[PDB]
Amino acid sequence: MVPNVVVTGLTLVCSSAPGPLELDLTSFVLKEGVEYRIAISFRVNREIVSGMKYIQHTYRKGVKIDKTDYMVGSYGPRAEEYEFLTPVEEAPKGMLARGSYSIKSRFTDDDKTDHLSWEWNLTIKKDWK
Repeated sequence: MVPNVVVTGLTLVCSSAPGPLELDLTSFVLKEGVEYRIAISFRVNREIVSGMKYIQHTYRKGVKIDKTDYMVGSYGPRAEEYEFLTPVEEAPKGMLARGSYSIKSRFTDDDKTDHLSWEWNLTIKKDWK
């Protein structure tokens, strides 16, 4: 009844952020300039999976401004959650860069299985809130 691969959540790991920045998958306000990583949480419940890939599409006011592909790897079943961390990023700074960005995220593997496709928003501001 439960799939082999289940994407559990997306988190923006950011020590500066005053509050949680978690998207349970079972908008995010980020202060310009701050460092952060994206953590995609998932479970492999039964079989081995190879070639896990994370694909992210960034849009701005409806237009694509970036496509990024990350290699997650190959994982085996296990009770505990797995966590993929993209490299450390820095939220852009500048009134020119402030605003909401639309993110089309996809978790896929060596089957091209749509383990999950979810969309979220990243809002950049001068200050937190």
